Amino acid sequence: VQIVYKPVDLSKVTSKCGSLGNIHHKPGGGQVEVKSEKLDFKDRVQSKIGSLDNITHVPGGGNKKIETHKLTFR
Amino acid sequence: VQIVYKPVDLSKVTSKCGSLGNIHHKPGGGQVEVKSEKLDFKDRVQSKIGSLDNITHVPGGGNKKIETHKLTFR
Amino acid sequence: VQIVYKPVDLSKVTSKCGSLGNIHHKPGGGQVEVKSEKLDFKDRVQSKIGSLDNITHVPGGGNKKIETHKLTFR
Amino acid sequence: VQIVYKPVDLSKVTSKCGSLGNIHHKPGGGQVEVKSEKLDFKDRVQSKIGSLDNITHVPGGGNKKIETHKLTFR
Amino acid sequence: VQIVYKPVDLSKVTSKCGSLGNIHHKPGGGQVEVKSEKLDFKDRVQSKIGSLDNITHVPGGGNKKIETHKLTFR
Amino acid sequence: VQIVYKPVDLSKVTSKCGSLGNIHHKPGGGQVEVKSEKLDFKDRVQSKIGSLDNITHVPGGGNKKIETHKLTFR
Repeated sequence: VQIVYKPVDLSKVTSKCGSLGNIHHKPGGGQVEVKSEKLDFKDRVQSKIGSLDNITHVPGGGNKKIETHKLTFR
Repeated sequence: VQIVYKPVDLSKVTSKCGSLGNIHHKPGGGQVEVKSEKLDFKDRVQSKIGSLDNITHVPGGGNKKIETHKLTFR
Repeated sequence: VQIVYKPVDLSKVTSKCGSLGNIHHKPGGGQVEVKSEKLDFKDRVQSKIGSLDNITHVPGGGNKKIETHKLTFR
Repeated sequence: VQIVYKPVDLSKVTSKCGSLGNIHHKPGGGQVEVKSEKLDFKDRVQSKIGSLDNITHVPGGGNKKIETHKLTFR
Repeated sequence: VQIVYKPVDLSKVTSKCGSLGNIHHKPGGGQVEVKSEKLDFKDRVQSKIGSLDNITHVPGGGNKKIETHKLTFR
Repeated sequence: VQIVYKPVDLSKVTSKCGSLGNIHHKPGGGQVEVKSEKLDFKDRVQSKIGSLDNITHVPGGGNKKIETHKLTFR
């Protein structure tokens, strides 16, 4: 056997922007209620129960570049 | 067997920005209620129960670059 | 067997920004209530119960670069 | 001239009630905005401008009895 | 001239009640904004501007009895 | 001239109540903003500007009895 692997990138991921400027995030309130009895959870679990949650995310550049490799072999 | 692996990057991830400027994040309140009896959790668990949570995330550049490799072999 | 591994990066992750400027994060209050009886937790567990929590995260550059390798072998 | 006035009451205003019991008043939030320039007001004025207001009025007896007289004369 | 005035009351205003009991007043939040320039007010004025206000009024008897007289004469 | 005035009351205003009991007044928060330039006020003025205000009024008997007279004469 012979194996070779060479994922070249000259990749570019880019933004020009003049001004992010006037951004008003202004949420009025709210009401949440959850009931239960028993809660089991097991192995890989991401839960939220009964959340009231506001965000304001203003990156001046948000150029995510996700990349993955797997040369699995038996 | 012979194996070779050479993921080259000349990758670039970039932002120009002039001003982040006026950003007003101004949340009014709220109300949360959770009930339960029993809560089991096991192995890998991320939980939130009964949260009220505000964020304001203003990076002047947010150019995440996630990268992963796995040359698993048997 | 022969194995070789050479993930080269000349990678770059970058931001120019002129001013982060006027940022007002101004949350009004709130109300949370959680009830339970029994809480078991085991192995790897991240929990929050009954949180009310505000953040303001203004990095002048936030260019995370996450990278991972695993040449597992048997 | 002769004038006489004798509004007799043996009036009765009444309530029996066994229990006022389970009353849940649970309003989620809201958002109000008012604009103006000039506001004049004069003589007898009752105003509200830009209100967000909740009530819960549970009298165990609410037997108002309004009564008025006026023997005006010239 | 002769004038006479004799508003008799044997009036009664009444309530029996066994229990006022479980009363939950639980308002989630909210958001108000008012703008103006000039505000004049004159003579008898009751104003509210930009209120966010909750009440819970549980009298165990609320038997108001309003009464008024005016024998005005010239 | 002769004038006479004799508003008799044997009036009664009353409440029996067994128990005022479980009363939970539990307001989550909120947000108010008022702007102006000039504020004139004159003669009899009751104002509130920019209030956020909660009450819980639990009288065990609230039997107001308002009464007024005016034998004005010229």
